[PDB]
Amino acid sequence: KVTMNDFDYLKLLGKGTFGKVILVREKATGRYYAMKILRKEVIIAKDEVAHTVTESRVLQNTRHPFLTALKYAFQTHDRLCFVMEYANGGELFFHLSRERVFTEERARFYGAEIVSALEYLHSRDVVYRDIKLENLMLDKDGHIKITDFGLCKEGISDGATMKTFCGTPEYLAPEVLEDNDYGRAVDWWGLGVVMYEMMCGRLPFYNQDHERLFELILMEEIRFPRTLSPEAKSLLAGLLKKDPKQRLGGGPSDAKEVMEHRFFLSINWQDVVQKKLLPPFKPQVTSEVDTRYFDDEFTAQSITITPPDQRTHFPQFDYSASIR
Amino acid sequence: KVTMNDFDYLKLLGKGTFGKVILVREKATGRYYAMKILRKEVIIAKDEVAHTVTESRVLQNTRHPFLTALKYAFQTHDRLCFVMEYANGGELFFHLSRERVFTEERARFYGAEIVSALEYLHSRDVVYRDIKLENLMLDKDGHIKITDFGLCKEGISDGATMKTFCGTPEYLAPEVLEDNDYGRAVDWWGLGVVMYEMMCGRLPFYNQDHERLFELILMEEIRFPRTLSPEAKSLLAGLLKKDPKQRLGGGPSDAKEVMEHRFFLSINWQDVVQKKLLPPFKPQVTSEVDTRYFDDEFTAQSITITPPDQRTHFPQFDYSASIR
Ligand SMILES: CCn1c(-c2nonc2N)nc2c(C#CC(C)(C)O)ncc(OC[C@H]3CCCNC3)c21
Ligand SMILES: CCn1c(-c2nonc2N)nc2c(C#CC(C)(C)O)ncc(OC[C@H]3CCCNC3)c21
Repeated sequence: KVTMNDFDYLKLLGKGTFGKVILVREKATGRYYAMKILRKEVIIAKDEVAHTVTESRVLQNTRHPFLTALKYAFQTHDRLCFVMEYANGGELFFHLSRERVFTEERARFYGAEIVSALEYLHSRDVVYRDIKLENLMLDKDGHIKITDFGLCKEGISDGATMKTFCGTPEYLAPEVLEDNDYGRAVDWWGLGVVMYEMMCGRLPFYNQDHERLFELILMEEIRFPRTLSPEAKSLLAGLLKKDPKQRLGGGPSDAKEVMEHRFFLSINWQDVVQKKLLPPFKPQVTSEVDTRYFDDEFTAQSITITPPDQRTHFPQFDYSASIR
Repeated sequence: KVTMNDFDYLKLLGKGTFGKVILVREKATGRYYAMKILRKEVIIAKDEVAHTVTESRVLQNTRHPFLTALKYAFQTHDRLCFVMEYANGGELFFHLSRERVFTEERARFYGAEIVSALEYLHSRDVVYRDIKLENLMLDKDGHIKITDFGLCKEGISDGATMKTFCGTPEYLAPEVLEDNDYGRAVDWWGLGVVMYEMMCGRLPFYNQDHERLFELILMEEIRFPRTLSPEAKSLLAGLLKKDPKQRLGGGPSDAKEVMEHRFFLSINWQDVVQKKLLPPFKPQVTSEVDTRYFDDEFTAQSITITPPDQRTHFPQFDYSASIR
């Protein structure tokens, strides 16, 4: 049984209201991982139990080069811990914040890998629902690693629907901002937003006030830099079509519509999944504990245990990759 | 009732996440022993209660020249303590790390003594499950003393099976890396790995990542130095057969298959158990407190009590060798 003192706790990689993520060393092997630590108290209060159990359940059976691999899922009396692959290259958000914009070529590389992962998830009836730059990390070679599966939905095949109002506001599809249910096409909209950010250096829609933001998402016409290629303009127009039935990827062939798009004309899709495409950017990390692609805001902070206030057991948190 | 203050605490012999082992002097007699000290908090959190109770229960009834003898098992409000024979000669891991390789002759001596112990344990339906160089120590005369019985299973006769995924990764048998249950043949595989190490100066399989390691154990063909004897190659090929049914020692005659192997052609097995075989290496210790065959990393450290945070009683921890 895996416990807290099986790991050394080295650096804070990220923190939010959800909890915290820490660079750990596994004592027994000396190998480095990221550990997401969540307080059960917060999870229950927020009504996120089912979502968090689902996060473990999906990760236990997913295997794909561009999804983050789970090593352990374990828990204590007051905490839930995910031990997972450390994405040395950090978030795409980090890189785009520094570089401001990616070339169409570089965006195409990341985009092809995200499309590959979303095809795989959708084939297994999983809707990810949280595509954003913050959840798109890079491994040490510069390949995509999708992280944070805390808003996934299972059992969603072509035409099936979902009702939970969830996601990140700036990335929410217009149909989610309407009453009743929505389908898997929301993931393609999400790819639309991140592709737009990568090539245009800004969100297609933004206001600090969510009420204004959601009106923009529902109502505003997207704009493009004049210099963008016709097929990049076509790709983003198709992914960010407000009607999910008319959206690129929103038909019965799902990822195939996106894969066959003229923006990805140069891409051989079997090379993508086989990791044969060369990353344009290779993270220049020089050790296993190197956190240069993570914000100082987090890594400067000292690690500190929070004071707490019968069975408090969560299912799906006694998992090991060695055992299943 | 035996207590903590009945002993002087002299030198740290070894430490891990499990707990610590200290060289102690029994105040009343002035005799020296090793004391393994475990924290109940850690044992409970790790779900190792049954394993630790078993460790005491097995040691209370075992008697064989090459098994470490338990003097006392006792407990405090937050600790469990094993007082046992101090193996002055240290671990085989220590000696092999220094010398790099043993001659086939010296490997044969240690191998014979381990086989004798494993025969004895298996005859009493005990599977040891943790055969490794770290657990193979030497007494002051140079004879084998198996230590650390914390992964034993009782009641395992010929054909009976076990389900717990436990052991040390580098020493795990291939069948343990498959679903469902495994038999007592795991111990002969374990002997295989230690014999290989002794004669070939490396583990037959190694990778720092366990996922890679387990694939090697399941899939990789073992290699031998060209100079190894035909019967050494044969012994190792037989003990390290991936199929437990085809493995040397894996039949209904158990240790007899191994004892009758041509590598041990020179061995009289009754002389082995009667300790009439001369150790090739005699520990050159010059006093009862001499810890030259223990790593400085441990013995340089000062002895320190850890701060803690109703009945917390463990059964099988009221044992004395004078009383049963
Ligand atoms: C700290 C960033 N971060 C990371 C990693 N950081 O380095 N390698 C990582 N992997 N993993 C996560 C997960 C996760 C997960 C699973 C796979 C269990 O679903 N959820 C959330 C994360 O941040 C969220 C916020 C933290 C604050 C800054 N931006 C991102 C993760
Ligand atoms: C520190 C080494 N060590 C020793 C001895 N050291 O000198 N004489 C010993 N005996 N005994 C044990 C036991 C035990 C036991 C019973 C018989 C109660 O089952 N478990 C574990 C030990 O280390 C584990 C690790 C410690 C770190 C270095 N390598 C070995 C022992």
